[PDB]
Amino acid sequence: KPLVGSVAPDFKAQAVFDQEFQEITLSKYRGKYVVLFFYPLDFTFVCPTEITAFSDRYKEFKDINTEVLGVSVDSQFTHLAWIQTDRKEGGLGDLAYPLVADLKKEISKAYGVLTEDGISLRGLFIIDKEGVVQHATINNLAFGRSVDETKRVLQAIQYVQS
Amino acid sequence: KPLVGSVAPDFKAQAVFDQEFQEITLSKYRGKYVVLFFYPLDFTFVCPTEITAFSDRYKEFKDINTEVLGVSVDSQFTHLAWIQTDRKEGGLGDLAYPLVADLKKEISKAYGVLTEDGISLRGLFIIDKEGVVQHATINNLAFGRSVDETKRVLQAIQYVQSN
Amino acid sequence: KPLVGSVAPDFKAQAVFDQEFQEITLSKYRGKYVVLFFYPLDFTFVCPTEITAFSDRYKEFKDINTEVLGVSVDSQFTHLAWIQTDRKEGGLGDLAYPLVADLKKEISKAYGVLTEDGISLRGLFIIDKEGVVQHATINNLAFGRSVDETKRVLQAIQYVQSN
Amino acid sequence: KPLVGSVAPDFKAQAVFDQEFQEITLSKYRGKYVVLFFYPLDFTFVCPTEITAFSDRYKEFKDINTEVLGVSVDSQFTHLAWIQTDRKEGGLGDLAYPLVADLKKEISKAYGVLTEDGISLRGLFIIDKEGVVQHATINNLAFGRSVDETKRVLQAIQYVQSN
Amino acid sequence: KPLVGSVAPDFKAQAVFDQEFQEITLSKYRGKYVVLFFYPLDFTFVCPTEITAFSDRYKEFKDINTEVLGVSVDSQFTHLAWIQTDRKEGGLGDLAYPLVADLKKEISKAYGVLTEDGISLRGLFIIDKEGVVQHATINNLAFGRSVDETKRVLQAIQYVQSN
Amino acid sequence: KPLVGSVAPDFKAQAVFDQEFQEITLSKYRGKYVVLFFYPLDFTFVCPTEITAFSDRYKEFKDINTEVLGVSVDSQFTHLAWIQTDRKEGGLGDLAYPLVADLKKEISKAYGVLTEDGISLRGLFIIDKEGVVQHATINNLAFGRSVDETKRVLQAIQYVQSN
Amino acid sequence: KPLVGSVAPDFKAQAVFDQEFQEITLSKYRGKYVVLFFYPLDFTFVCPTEITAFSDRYKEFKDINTEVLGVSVDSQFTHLAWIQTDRKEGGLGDLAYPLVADLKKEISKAYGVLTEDGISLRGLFIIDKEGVVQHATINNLAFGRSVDETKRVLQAIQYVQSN
Amino acid sequence: KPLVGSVAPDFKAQAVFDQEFQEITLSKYRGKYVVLFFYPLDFTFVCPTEITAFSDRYKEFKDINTEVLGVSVDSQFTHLAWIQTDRKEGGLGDLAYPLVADLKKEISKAYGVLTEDGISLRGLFIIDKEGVVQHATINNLAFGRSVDETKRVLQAIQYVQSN
Amino acid sequence: KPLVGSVAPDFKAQAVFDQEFQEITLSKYRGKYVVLFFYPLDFTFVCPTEITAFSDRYKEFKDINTEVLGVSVDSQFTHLAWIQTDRKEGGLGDLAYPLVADLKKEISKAYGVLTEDGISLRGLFIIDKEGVVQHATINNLAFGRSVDETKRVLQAIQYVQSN
Amino acid sequence: KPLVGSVAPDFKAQAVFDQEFQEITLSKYRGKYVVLFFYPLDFTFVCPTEITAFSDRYKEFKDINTEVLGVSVDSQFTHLAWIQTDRKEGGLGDLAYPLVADLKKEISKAYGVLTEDGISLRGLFIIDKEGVVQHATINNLAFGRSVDETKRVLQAIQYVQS
Repeated sequence: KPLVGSVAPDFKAQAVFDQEFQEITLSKYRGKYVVLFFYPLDFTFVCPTEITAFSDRYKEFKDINTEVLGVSVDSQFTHLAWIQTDRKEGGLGDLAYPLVADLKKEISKAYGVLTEDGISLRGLFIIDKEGVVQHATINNLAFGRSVDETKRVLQAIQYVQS
Repeated sequence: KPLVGSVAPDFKAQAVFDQEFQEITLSKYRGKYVVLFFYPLDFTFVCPTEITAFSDRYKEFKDINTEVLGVSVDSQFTHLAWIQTDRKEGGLGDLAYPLVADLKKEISKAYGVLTEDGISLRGLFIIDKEGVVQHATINNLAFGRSVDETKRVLQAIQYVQSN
Repeated sequence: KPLVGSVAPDFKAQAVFDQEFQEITLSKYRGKYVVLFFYPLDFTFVCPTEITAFSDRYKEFKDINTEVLGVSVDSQFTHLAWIQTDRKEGGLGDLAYPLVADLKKEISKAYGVLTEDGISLRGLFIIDKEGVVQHATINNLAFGRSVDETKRVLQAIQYVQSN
Repeated sequence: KPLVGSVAPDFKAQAVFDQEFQEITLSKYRGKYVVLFFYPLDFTFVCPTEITAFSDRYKEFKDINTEVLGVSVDSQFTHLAWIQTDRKEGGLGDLAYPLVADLKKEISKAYGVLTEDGISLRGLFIIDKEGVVQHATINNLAFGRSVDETKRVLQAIQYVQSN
Repeated sequence: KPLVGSVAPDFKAQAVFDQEFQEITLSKYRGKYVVLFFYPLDFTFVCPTEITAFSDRYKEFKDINTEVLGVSVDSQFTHLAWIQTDRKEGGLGDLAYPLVADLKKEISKAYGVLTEDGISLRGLFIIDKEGVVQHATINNLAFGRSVDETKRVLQAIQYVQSN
Repeated sequence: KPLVGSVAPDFKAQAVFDQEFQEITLSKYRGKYVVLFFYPLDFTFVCPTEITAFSDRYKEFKDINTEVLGVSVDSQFTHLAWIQTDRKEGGLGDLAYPLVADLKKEISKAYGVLTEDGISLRGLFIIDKEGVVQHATINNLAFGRSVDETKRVLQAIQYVQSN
Repeated sequence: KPLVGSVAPDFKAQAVFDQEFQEITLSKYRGKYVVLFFYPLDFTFVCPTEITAFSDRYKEFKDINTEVLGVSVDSQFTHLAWIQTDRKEGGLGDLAYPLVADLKKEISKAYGVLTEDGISLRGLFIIDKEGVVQHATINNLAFGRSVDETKRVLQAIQYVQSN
Repeated sequence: KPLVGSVAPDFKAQAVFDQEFQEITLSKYRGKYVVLFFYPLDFTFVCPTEITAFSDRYKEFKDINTEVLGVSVDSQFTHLAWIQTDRKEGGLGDLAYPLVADLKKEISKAYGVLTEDGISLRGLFIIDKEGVVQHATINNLAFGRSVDETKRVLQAIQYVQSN
Repeated sequence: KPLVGSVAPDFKAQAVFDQEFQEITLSKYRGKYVVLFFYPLDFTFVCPTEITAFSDRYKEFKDINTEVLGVSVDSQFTHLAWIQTDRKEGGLGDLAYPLVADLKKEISKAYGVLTEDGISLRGLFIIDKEGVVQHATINNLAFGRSVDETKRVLQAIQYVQSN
Repeated sequence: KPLVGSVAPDFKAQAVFDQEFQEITLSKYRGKYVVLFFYPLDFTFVCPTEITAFSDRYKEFKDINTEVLGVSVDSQFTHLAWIQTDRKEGGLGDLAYPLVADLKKEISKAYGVLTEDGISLRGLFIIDKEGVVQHATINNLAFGRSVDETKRVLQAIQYVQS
């Protein structure tokens, strides 16, 4: 019954990568660890430090066979405009990993983070090479996601599986 | 059964007038005519002629007791960011009328224009002073909708409701 | 769920063409664009401009690979008596395209335009060569249908479906 | 269970009488006998003697406290055009009794005469002063209705109910 | 849905013919017309002319390839005692055609003539050579049925079905 | 669950008594014993001694405060014709007690004696002063019922219910 | 529906015969008539003449190809103790036919004689050589069963089935 | 769900005490401990030690505020015949406590010990003063019930329910 | 229905023999007798006499072809920690037999000894060589169960299954 | 639908505190923050550092109006024996906060951490003064719970609510 310990619900969605549109399938990433995270909405007045921190430190995750995937319920087109908007004027700047458009709210619903208001909560899941969910962190409010702690829990999971 | 002829499904939703957020309610427009239109998505590579041409001629609609309302399934923050982008680099510029945020997709649903993809088709309904839908234009593809033609239909409707 | 952007409901019905009874199947028009319109009742005191305008201008539509079909819930025999009544004495005159009998109301119901009175609303549907609805105009009340506006929307649908 | 022996299903409908539209309620004929008959369609090539024979002899029913109501699934507007067409050219000529429009097909259905084709069978029904159905004659095919035999049954119901 | 126009419900029941008990199957009359009639009860005080008139004129039906069957909800034994009572003392006298016993009331029910009192109305059905019901007359009271009118209707149906 | 031991299902039905039609209600015999019996049909070739033996000895039952009722599924009219046929010619002759018509077959059904052929078995029920069933005999064929044994059983029940 | 006229419900049960336990199957008596009777309880203060009269006269049934089976809801062990008690002290004495234990109450229930108290009513049933129930007598109360009248019915069923 | 530790199902039943019939209600024993035991059948060839041992030693149980009730599915009349049979001739003799008739099997079913054979298993239940089951011993087969062991478990239940 | 007499519900669960973990399966004991007992909880202030006295005399059970199995709803790690605690400070010391861990509570459920509190009552079942439950002792409260008495019942059972 | 953001399912259960048995009701703690955590089972061979770390540092949570509650599905009696077993021999040693007995598995089921094997997963929830769940961390495997990070997320929630 619990999402942690079970096989990660698969998905096919539009994403922006290297400022172009492509189709992403979660199970195409098997053989690799995935850090899948949800944030409510693009173009808010909340500083997007939860997305940009992972972009600036993306190299540390590639170098340990981890991909990173960000998800909100905004369209591929909203993601792309937010990525081409500078950090200084409320944007994201270039982004090193895919930003997923959950336009039908099926990914947020499947992972248990969709609220009645039509947006996901703040939430992170670490998925193993065989596609099993080994960790979930879910936040009702905007405070720090520590990138140091995300990486610690992820190295703790790699250690225990080898 | 049919939407045209029936009383307009009501909705309470967030919107953007004058670069501020406000809750708007359809029924709080009874005694004005409403041009309610839907479009797929903010920030597309489709030129937003449909939205901007209504803005640029809004004067004419104010002047025959009519409100204009656009809707998509995008958030209210997305609407503000598209309004605050200049037309020259893919935006709307200042919008003379509320742009409604169907974020839950419930307005599109109740008007029969939500698709399997999670976005609305291009559709325009005309709602009269009493709230009853008198007209619907629904388009699958992008092609310059005639504001001249929309306005003709609004006047023919206005003409027949005073005779 | 939306009619527009889905495959047009097929139908097999009696119609009047060149003053004779004929079986019409919508899907036999695949390869051609179809302007399919609905009006309420034959032999009313409303001028039938929305039907004679398409007759006089039929050539403009045939020259861009387009059939026209009008539909009411009246019988085929009612249609033929209305076609053989002159425009002078309240009728249609000679008509250049088929007029369809929706006598069971199955067509009006499946296109979303059957009222609880047992008649269709005033409605227009453009259907492409592969049998998909691209456009829908539905009116509660009688005014002009602009044949200019129909031709515009049709030709914009034709231009978009090459490029 | 059987229609004959039970209280005639009431209807409110449009009718043509003295070339004008009016609302008929079957229950406002209590106090009078009603001959209620159904025929399939207006403007066919079947000679309408089932309607015209009753009209031509209508004084004979009026003078024995009897109304005649004819019914088909055509509109008020088709009924008027048929009444205003001369017998010589396939019309009815002036009609002496109301012609009822069963546009929704609810009267045909309640009287068990609606076919899968959306038209009624030929049927006649005699309804008494208290609105009970005393007689039904139902025909799959077209041949002469004897007005003399209809009147024989009518007067036999009158004679039995006098005693 | 209407009985008239559809295949006659078949039955296998006891009958009295030529003062003897036999089993009658309706479908074994395929190739002949059938006048099937229903009356309420044997041994009432209503003079039975609706039965005996057909007996006395049976040869006229037999000469146009038509069988006559009478049905009530009484037993074959009640039928035989009634047939063997003289007309002076209340009975039928010899009967030239089968009198069918609908003891389980199934035939009355299937033809739509069974009342809540457990008896049939007075009812008459003309069934063609293929077993389709072409005509029904149904009376709530003893008004008198005309053998001449039955015979005229039957010959009209035979005339129509050869042309 | 067993009928014997429980309150007799009440009935209101037509009967023939003293050559006249009257309505019989079982519960109106409260205060008296009832021999209720059922036989299949009137006017059969089985000699009716099961009915006439009780007629000829009725005074014996009346003198011990007991009514006799006979029931079949035949009409009151069939009952009266049978009562008015002499015993030599197949009938009952005068009958001293009511012969009840179970025309809707409800009484046969409630007492558990209705067969699939739409007739009752031969059955006899003794019902006491409070309306409770104390005895049943039920025969599949005409074996002969003994009035002496019926009478012995009745007096045994009367003897037991006073001590 | 009725038990009488239908194939006797089969049972497999323990019985006492010649003071020993054995399994009885009702269907192994095909070829023979069976008188099957039910009584409430063993060891009551009601004189058991309903059981002992049949035993004392058992040769008379055996010599007309008839078995006698008595049934109650008591156990095989209670039946044996009752058979081994002298008549003088409330027993049966030696019994000439099997006494069947309806310990689960399934036989009482299948024969419609089980009361809400968990015992059977007094009932007798005659079953023929093919295992059809031809006769049933059911009693709410205790009085003399005439063995002569049981034998009269038995032999009447034998005589009717010989012909 | 468990019987043990829940309130004992109440029951109202016929029993035999001091050779007379008495109505026993389990809940009238509130204020006293109850040893309630079940055995299969009276008058078997098994020695009834599990019942005579409790009789001889009844005083030991009454002196610690404890009633005893034995239960079988046999009738009260069966019980009395078994009590009035000497131990020498296969019986109980004089019995110091009530023996209960579970004739409808309702008691055996509600204590969980009714087999599909229609008899109870060998079972024992100790019930405290407030009507709660504290103990259950259930055996498939016949051996000793140790009255020493019952008395032990009872007195340990009594000692625990002070302290 | 009842557990005693029926085949023992099987279970696959973790256990503790010789201070190691092993999966045990009831049915892999067929051809030995099993004493299966349940107790509420590990590490209570109740002296574990029931568990230790069976250990201390296990020799006697090994010697008459019998296994012992204790069960509670506690984890297998809890069982090891209670076994590895000396009797003097609240523990079991070395246990001569498997101690089963009903962690999912499914064994207790299937044996009818799970309470609303989530723990088993004190219960003992004896299962024979073929797997059929022949005995059940169920206790609500804590009182020294007699190992002498349990063993007597196991031998009586053993005695009867060789005769 | 999501447990984070919603009102915390209330419970009444047996617990051990100061080595005695008492009844705990979660809603008796309203007016205070609660850190409610689940661990699989008592008396395992896994070092219980996830329980003892919070016991040793309990004072830091009392001093910021937080109570701590540990839950497994073992009985009140199993908890007490584990608490009176020394750390050196696989026990817990004295314990500064209640250890809850979820004997019927109703608390584990309500919080979404009960597996099919009859035990909770490793999981932590921070509940606000008004009884709303503002955080969830759920782990499929035994690695570090950081007490430093638990306290950071908890101080982040206090900050944002005042």
